[PDB]
Amino acid sequence: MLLGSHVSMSGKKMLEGSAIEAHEYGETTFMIYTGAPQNTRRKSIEDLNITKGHEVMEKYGLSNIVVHAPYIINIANTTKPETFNLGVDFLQQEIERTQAIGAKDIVLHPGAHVGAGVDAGINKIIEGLNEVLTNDNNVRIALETMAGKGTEIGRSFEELARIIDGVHNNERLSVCFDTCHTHDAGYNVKEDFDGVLNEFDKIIGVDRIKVVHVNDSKNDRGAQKDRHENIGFGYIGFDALNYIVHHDSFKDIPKILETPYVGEDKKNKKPPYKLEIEMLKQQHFDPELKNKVMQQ
Ligand SMILES: [Cl-]
Ligand SMILES: [Cl-]
Ligand SMILES: [Fe+3]
Ligand SMILES: [Fe+3]
Ligand SMILES: [Zn+2]
Repeated sequence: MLLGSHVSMSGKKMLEGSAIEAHEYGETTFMIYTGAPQNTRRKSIEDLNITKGHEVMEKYGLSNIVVHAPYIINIANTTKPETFNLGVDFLQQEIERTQAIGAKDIVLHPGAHVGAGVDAGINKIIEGLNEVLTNDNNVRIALETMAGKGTEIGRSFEELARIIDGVHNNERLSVCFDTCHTHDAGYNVKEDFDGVLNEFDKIIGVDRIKVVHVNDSKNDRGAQKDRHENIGFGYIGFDALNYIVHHDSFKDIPKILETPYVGEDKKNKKPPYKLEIEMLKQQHFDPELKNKVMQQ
């Protein structure tokens, strides 16, 4: 079972710290941003501490890690050239970092059209991806299924397929399947997941899902709000999420929790990943999970 969470990529330890944290939570895989999630400032590859991180990963049996590009990248923006241009440059540099880290996929939010419309946004994403995938590296870009909040592109499998069809080196593209996003966009992953996967298989191909994000939601299906909830405490629920985590179609695909910290106030928030992973390995909902995390 490849099951983990996002973990920190920070400090002098960088990737060594990410592997230590993943082991602390009982993880077998993990996902990192290569720096701050909300900006493009990055350290040199030497300072990412990769050699030491890999030794820790081999020590603790960690594999199949995932990189996530900062969520401020928007190569769908047709009216902010500096934003488009920066995203293109950043992603070319992120591919080089990820090749060094040893990840196979970079998760990327397709982008937001910010008023220009889906068609204009999708054409811009295709242009940007065609500028990025001119390296002959092997790293893939995993387009993330999106919730449909605001002007987000990627809220439907059809939008992803249009991006994929426009890209020249589209064999370098994959998909990251996020259970909260698909649910908030309107797909019935709670009660008809196999039906959702059948639709995905028709339109894209389930073999192209190279990362799964495992998140409950604070809102019911189709709310398009994108507010994650702890496993089993939201509108998707434990039975549905547990079914997805252990699903045969996702065998040997890293499954990555992005659930929220638990706490009384913002100064006492604690990570839930250790106990959510225990709960999912047991396949038994623990209604006390939040009370346990809040006092770990
Ligand atoms: Cl697995
Ligand atoms: Cl933007
Ligand atoms: Fe994401
Ligand atoms: Fe996600
Ligand atoms: Zn989200």
